[PDB]
Amino acid sequence: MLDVGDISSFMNSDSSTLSKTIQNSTDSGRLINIRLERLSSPLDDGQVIAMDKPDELLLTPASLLLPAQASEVIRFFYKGPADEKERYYRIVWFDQAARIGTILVVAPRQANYHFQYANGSLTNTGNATLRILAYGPCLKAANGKECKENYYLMPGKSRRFTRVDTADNKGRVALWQGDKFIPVK
Repeated sequence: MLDVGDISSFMNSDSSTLSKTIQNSTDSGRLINIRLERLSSPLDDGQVIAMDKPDELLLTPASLLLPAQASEVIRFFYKGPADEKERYYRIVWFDQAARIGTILVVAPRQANYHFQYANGSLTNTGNATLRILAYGPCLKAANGKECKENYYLMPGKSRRFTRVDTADNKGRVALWQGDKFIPVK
């Protein structure tokens, strides 16, 4: 396949622009087209919805010839409202030596980051998605000597960790509020 970088990218509230590097690691050059769709949500039961205006989210370049064993920067620009709402977009990449879909999250310009860790459950009690993670011993020793989990936690949703043993005092929880890393436990 083609290397697009992160499968979900985050434009945090102090930022309206973002770059992704794409690498073509094969002998062939490639004809890439790139397209954007807003989404009701980033989840599987989400659906494409309309941008309020066609300059809400723009990228360059939308077409390029990427030669063999070479990389290029694609830039993304947000010009929609600066409000308390988080927005979700799909980046659709067409590849010719494959149609791959990745996620862009525009965190609310008016961010209110909050969370609760109670009874082993993380709950997002703010208005912007959190990137949550645990690391430490495994719950089922069938899974091995070290365990980690990584998830996106949308506003209002909860998550228990199911691989890492967070009840053991060597099990750790932390999360990202935009660009700030917060040691939860």
